[PDB]
Amino acid sequence: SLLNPSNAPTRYAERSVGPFSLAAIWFAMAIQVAIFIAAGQMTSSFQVWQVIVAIAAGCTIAVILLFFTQSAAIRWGINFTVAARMPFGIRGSLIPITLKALLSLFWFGFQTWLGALALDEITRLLTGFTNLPLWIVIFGAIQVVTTFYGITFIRWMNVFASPVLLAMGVYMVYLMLDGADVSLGEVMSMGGENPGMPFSTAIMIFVGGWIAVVVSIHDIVKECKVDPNASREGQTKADARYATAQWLGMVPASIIFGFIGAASMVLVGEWNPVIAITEVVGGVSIPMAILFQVFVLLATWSTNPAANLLSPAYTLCSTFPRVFTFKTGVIVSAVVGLLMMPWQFAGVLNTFLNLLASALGPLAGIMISDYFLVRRRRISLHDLYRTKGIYTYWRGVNWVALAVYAVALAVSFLTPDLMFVTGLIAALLLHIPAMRWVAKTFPLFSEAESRNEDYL
Ligand SMILES: O=C1NC(=O)[C@H](Cc2c[nH]c3ccccc23)N1
Ligand code: NA
Repeated sequence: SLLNPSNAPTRYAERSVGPFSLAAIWFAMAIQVAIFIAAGQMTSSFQVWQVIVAIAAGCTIAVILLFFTQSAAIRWGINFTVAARMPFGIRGSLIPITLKALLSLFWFGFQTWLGALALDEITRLLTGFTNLPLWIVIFGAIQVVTTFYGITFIRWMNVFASPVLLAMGVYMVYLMLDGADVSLGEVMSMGGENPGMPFSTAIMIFVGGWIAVVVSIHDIVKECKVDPNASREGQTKADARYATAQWLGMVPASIIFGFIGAASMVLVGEWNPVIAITEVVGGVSIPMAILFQVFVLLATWSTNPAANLLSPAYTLCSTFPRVFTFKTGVIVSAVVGLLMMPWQFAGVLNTFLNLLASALGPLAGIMISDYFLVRRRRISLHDLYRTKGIYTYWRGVNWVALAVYAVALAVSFLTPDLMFVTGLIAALLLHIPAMRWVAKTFPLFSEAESRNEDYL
């Protein structure tokens, strides 16, 4: 048996996130340094308005993906890590999940770094003392302790950060434009003086940004509010209402701040607004500096925990259920995370983001397909928490599913600028015959699936 209180499905009465709250989480979750860089570097290949469009487009495909990847977690309250057990093995799932927990972990140490940079700047702008690693640890630690409070903290922290972050951001655009004596419309076409990159791969970069979160949203949305006595059409509007809430959360947030990163690049040659505003205005007071850094910190805190630390936590406490608990998995994830020292990753994000999409495109495709197409939303919680059942396949691993992943990954390389969308579509479609084959050896349903409601 693999069940423990932390890795257990989330009971209807325990659920706490409705549609407004999820929008309020996503809005603050999208406001984070990294998109300055991405949208900034994009000004190299396109002008600002197109970048904004590549952002809105990439945001929209992500949401279309969310509508599907979130449906089982909302309805059944389950983990990502737990949910992967279905198509891949009970243990075989650990392979893609380890890939993904690693990715997830990589982002955590990265943003902790950016956060640390911020706190260290506030202090050295007061005390001149400029030790970074200590502020690294201290921040990693603080996140761990606020993450102990799971989604309860996340949800309260993001509702108050959101408008503040929204305001700090709208202010930023006024200060730049003003101090440079430029209208909004003028800046809207200042970029793109070195074309070469296709616009599709631009969209693919901003999708590649959130692919990890989208593919494992479970860990957030297993906390969402559901009415168990809906219907097919009421369950679908529920899905659509949530997906819509995520759209209104990540789009308007990441457009304003994507634009800020782009504007910085194009006005002054740097994606970082500290520099761009400092120059254009010719220095700023120590308060107003400290301020900016308070922003960065507030913008990191609203993204890192929820987006980067939750899912490996749940991976530990759900694979080693008597060894780890949520809180302990949080401690082990933030330590490994920082010990990956990701701040030394050479290159630029864009290509990394191009890496992230074509690497998880089939994973999202296989999960959407197994649950929606193969099984028809008809799942067995019982067997998900037991070493030997209908999801055990060949001694814990479903090799045919690991094959479909490879194959789809291959075909993906035949269309480099759309890698992700072919690999998703390929994995999606192949899972069907592959699964109609595996179904001749192993059963797709179980009697114990009638105990589903016992869990809830
Ligand atoms: O899956 C992810 N977890 C993270 O922290 C990053 C977030 C992230 C990094 N770069 C971006 C550019 C645009 C939008 C989001 C991002 N991606
Ligand atoms: Na944030």
